[PDB]
Amino acid sequence: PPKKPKKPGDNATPEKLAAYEKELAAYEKELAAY
Repeated sequence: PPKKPKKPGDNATPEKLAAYEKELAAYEKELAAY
């Protein structure tokens, strides 16, 4: 099963938000594939 990325709170900078978006998209892609 694909990894679920930890939803970032206030302690997050735009780069980690973008990273989260990539990992979240990846999560959706891999979950779709599964």
